[PDB]
Amino acid sequence: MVRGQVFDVGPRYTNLSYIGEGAYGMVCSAYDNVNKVRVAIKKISPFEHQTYCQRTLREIKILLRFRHENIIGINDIIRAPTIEQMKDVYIVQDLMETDLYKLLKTQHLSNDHICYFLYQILRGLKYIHSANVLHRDLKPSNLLLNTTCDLKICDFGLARVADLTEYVATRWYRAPEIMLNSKGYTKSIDIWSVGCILAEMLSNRPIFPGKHYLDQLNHILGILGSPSQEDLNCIINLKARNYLLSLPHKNKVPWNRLFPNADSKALDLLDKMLTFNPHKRIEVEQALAHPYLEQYYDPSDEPIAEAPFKFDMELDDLPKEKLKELIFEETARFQPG
Ligand SMILES: c1nc(NC2CCCCC2)c2nc[nH]c2n1
Repeated sequence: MVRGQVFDVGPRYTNLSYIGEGAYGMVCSAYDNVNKVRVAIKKISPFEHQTYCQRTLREIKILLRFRHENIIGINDIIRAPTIEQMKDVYIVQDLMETDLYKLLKTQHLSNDHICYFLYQILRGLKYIHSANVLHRDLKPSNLLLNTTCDLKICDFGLARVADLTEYVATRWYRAPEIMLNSKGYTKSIDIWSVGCILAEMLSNRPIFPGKHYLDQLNHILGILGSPSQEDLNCIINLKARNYLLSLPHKNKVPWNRLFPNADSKALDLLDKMLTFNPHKRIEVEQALAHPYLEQYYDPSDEPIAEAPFKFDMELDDLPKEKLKELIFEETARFQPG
């Protein structure tokens, strides 16, 4: 009953209004008759793809487990009373006003706003990393804003514990290690993404907007300069590594030439986030303690996870039928009664 597609969430949730498409599929706002407020509802239909089931379970378990101001929560989950009838899962979340993507398309951000948004992203990410989780897909459209400039990190479908080749909407925020298909990357890939986001807040345009695969790397090299053999220390394809090492030498472009109006402390931190070498890259607590964020940094007011997150049984090996059973179990607490 919206865009010709089924959206069965009533009677508690009424007055459906189309917002847009996932990621997972249709997203609507709806009136919550119990809580007298409008909410957001994501419809997910994953049970025919093994990887969609992984994404959905991951999403649900992680968001249900996390509790943090800067991370979206899950209010409610709708699905059929029997597992046989369960074809769709509806995830209810607080309605946010916008995301960083749309904001950056229309608005210029004061230095104070850039600084505070950055703080909130890193504050939330500090919690994430403290649960031994990598988000793996940080980008402006996954950063939601409310009316009072409160920022929440969203979409943990691609998140894994810190111990692909699939389609994603954009790769402009992936670390070089990810682009080069390395097998053994760390929390530092998330820091890279945040740096890309920082650059975009400073200029209102993506810093590394590649048109295609190899072009993405050329954009990176064209600004950071040629990487050293030491910078390329990840387990990566030999031929890819050789190709990269043989490209025309690029000199590092100074930050103040790309961002001639940016706070000089912001550019210093930016420099630390966008380092080619992952081991050289700044960590989340170090980034938080950078002079740029000094007016917000407060380790007594930056919660970490009660315990490192652990999928007690691994997910990528389960047949999609078993994943559906786990999804059924994880959502049963939201059923009446
Ligand atoms: C996706 N979109 C939303 N709202 C839109 C509204 C239009 C501007 C962009 C954000 C959401 N609110 C809570 N979770 C959401 N997931």
